Amino acid sequence: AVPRRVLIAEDEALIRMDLAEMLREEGYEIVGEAGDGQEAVELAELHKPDLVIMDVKMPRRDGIDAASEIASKRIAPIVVLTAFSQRDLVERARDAGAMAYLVKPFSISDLIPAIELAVSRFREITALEGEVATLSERLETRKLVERAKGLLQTKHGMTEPDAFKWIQRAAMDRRTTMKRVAEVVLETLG
Repeated sequence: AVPRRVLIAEDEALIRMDLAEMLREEGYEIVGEAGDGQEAVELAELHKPDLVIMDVKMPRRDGIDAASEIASKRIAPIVVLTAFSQRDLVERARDAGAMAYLVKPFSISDLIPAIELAVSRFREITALEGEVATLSERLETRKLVERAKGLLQTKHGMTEPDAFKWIQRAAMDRRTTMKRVAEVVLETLG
């Protein structure tokens, strides 16, 4: 169901400790703590966690590079911790697969929505991997779904996770595909 087992990767000890504590308080199990980007990739492969939370900057292998590598394996949702002014590094990097950023400094009230966003985007990737037969169709189906999400967000006031969930639940209930639901959202709202 929802993620419980979490790998964290952060070289600053205080952020690491505070993040681990937040997560334990909200019922997560910490299954690893990496302090560099190479260990992060290795542990994600070893332990196959339910969730990865990693800094945008890491020793050895930077967090964005490591995050992109983990994303490409479709192991888990990823939250990338970043200063506000470095958010574009993560924008320029979901080119690689599904992640969300979380601006530091952060509290639990900030972390929980970032996890929800990362989980939603992961579920969208895995749903499209499973539902769409070919890669070329899949790329364009993703773009269509993203447009439909955006319209549901702006026109109906939904969050991004709630917009994707709408599309998924509609497709399931109508016994059709996300592609067809998204196409109709575009027709109606676009």
